[PDB]
Amino acid sequence: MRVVVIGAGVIGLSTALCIHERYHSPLDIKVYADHFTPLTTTDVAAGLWQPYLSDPNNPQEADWSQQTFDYLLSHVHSPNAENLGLFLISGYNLFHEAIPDPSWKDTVLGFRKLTPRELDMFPDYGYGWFHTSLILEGKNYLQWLTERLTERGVKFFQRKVESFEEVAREGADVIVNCTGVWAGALQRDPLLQPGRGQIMKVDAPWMKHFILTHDPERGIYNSPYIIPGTQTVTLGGIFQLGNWSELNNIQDHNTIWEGCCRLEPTLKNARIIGERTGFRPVRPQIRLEREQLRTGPSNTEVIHNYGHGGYGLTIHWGCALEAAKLFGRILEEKK
Amino acid sequence: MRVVVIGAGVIGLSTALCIHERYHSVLQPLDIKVYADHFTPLTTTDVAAGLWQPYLSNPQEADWSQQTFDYLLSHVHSPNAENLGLFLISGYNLFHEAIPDPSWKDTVLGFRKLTPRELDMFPDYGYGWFHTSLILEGKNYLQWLTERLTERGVKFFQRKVESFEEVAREGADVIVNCTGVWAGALQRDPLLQPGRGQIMKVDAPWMKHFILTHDPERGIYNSPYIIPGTQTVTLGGIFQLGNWSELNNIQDHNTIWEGCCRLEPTLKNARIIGERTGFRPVRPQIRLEREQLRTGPSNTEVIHNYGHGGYGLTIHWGCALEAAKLFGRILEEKK
Ligand SMILES: Cc1cc2nc3c(=O)[nH]c(=O)nc-3n(C[C@H](O)[C@H](O)[C@H](O)COP(=O)(O)OP(=O)(O)OC[C@H]3O[C@@H](n4cnc5c(N)ncnc54)[C@H](O)[C@@H]3O)c2cc1C
Ligand SMILES: Cc1cc2nc3c(=O)[nH]c(=O)nc-3n(C[C@H](O)[C@H](O)[C@H](O)COP(=O)(O)OP(=O)(O)OC[C@H]3O[C@@H](n4cnc5c(N)ncnc54)[C@H](O)[C@@H]3O)c2cc1C
Ligand code: NA
Repeated sequence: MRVVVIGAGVIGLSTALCIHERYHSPLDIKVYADHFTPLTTTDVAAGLWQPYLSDPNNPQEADWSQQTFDYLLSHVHSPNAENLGLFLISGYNLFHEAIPDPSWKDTVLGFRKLTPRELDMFPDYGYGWFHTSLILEGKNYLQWLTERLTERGVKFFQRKVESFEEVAREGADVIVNCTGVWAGALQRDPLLQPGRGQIMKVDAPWMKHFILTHDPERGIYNSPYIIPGTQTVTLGGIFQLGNWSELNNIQDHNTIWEGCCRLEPTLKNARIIGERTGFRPVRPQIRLEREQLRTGPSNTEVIHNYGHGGYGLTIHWGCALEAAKLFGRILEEKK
Repeated sequence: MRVVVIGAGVIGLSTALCIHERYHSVLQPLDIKVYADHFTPLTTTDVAAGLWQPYLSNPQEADWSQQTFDYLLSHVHSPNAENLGLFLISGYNLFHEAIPDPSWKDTVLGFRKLTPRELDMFPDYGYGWFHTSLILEGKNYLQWLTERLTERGVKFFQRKVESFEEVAREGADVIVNCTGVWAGALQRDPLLQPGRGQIMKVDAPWMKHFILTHDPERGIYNSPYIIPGTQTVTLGGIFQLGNWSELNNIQDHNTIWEGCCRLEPTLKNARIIGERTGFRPVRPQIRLEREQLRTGPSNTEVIHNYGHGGYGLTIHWGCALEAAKLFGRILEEKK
């Protein structure tokens, strides 16, 4: 059974790992990707576990997000959780209005509304939440997934796939399409578009909480947020639909710094370390489904797993579990 | 009006500040001087991680603690918060059995019980709390107070005071005794005793919460605790009555490290940065009262402000205000 996983981001590596630990013994797993850690969108993410506020169009995604939290919760107190870049963090979600509770309110730990004395610390906001969640930094998690894969016999190849057929010609029986925001290059998807994001990494070691603000009229993550990592603090708040510019933007740089300093004036004493741009694979819902390749002399099974938007880290494991369930359905039908 | 404050820890400097801001105008001149054998970072105040949390049990002590928190909380987003060494932090208080709520439950931010899913992360404990408090790092706060004092004309002097009388003979009208655990060298106090504590400073920046454990089998502050500072994380849990050893010892280092690693297994990847020993000024209650000096030819009143145990940072401001009131009493009896 010969399988090719395209994509070395959090989605491709976790799917390759998750499929391997369920369906090996003898599985031939190969990972094709043209960029690896540190040069993926997964490495640009702060890694805060938090799905979108509104309910997902696919209610299964709330299940996938809950399965990812429980899986990461089973790692947090293991002695090597820092090798995963995983740790607990509590923080604030700030609003100008009483947004309804999110679907993940019982998934995170200790979800509650903010008290007036807490809201008095943020004069520009009149409502919000407090809860405890997790951070999973891509740079560490992708490296962890890699050696978990390599020590299992999984081989990696740096190469740009031009088409599913080219891989099908080489004899792949299953193609796992985990190409993120670039899935349209292999199969047109007018529902897939980039959510361009720019972030800033600063040295602010006194920041122990995440702080996320929301103006839903401006769009999700078009409002300042502050997310402490393991080494530095991530400043952000830019979500640009349809923008493919990978270069850092000067107005976006000012927008991040302005907004975050207004939110947390202590950041005026912070040292800027770096600045990065990434593309969220935006889709009305995640494409997680099986598909027959209707092109070429062979019918090759494709498991799609892309379009995770701004919550790929948040949801990757449940999606990997679902893709593994589809792989098994293929393995049974092929007999 | 000559005043000599003995001690440059949090009690002496805050008392000297409170006395000046309250009686500077009505007394021209008000000559305040601070005598101290040692200054930050060589005071007991500098060994403390600086977490605000009073004892778990004199009912004025609850008020002085709450006054301190409200005064510190009003500075959280101020431009000087980094100069003060102040920042917010949430964390866990863990118990082996159910315990009633503390008196200060409404002073901190978002106090609540731990949920079953949270308590599952700490198998050694079946009950606990979660809330948001403050850390005031003495290494910064003592420098901040010193600067506020010097700009108000308060002069500092490095000297070991041998007796109250030596300072009285030099013309001091009021002596504020803020000598902490060493107050007994100036006047025998069989109620004051050293509470020796050894701590560990480690580089574990993924730790965003404090964790305090409570073990009646081991004693108060003799159970592991984890308190993240700005640059390092304090590992502690040592309370030894009557031990005057100022050196770190290996057995106490092991007790802390093993205890904290059992509580938080990720610490096995932390770099130990440093290790300090301090002596809590243990007393059944704070000595905060006036006394006429019955030694030497001079008419000098002593204001005692010592014996704050393991909560001096937590309570320092309320005590400083009360000491300023006692100073006002002395002024009223001089007329
Ligand atoms: C600024 C920003 C902040 C974010 N913060 C968070 C956060 O806090 N929490 C969260 O959960 N999510 C967050 N996200 C979202 C998260 O980054 C993504 O949802 C997630 O990384 C998507 O993973 P992926 O593997 O599908 O995409 P990618 O990580 O981009 O992986 C795509 C992979 O496919 C490969 N590939 C693509 N096309 C081809 C081809 N033709 N041939 C070969 N290889 C190919 C690429 O080389 C790459 O290895 C953030 C995103 C941005 C932009
Ligand atoms: C390990 C540890 C952890 C702690 N953690 C916390 C915590 O998280 N939160 C909290 O609120 N509290 C904490 N504490 C308690 C806190 O450190 C003390 O209660 C507080 O620092 C006492 O303040 P002080 O100014 O009286 O003593 P000090 O800070 O020791 O100041 C005494 C001063 O008097 C001077 N002095 C003494 N004798 C003389 C003399 N004869 N002549 C001249 N100068 C003299 C000294 O040189 C020094 O300047 C902790 C204590 C320890 C040991
Ligand atoms: Na438990």
